[PDB]
Amino acid sequence: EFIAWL
Amino acid sequence: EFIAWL
Repeated sequence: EFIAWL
Repeated sequence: EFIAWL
């Protein structure tokens, strides 16, 4: 599982 | 920035 937030 | 890898 990958999560990115900017 | 936030990143998660599980």
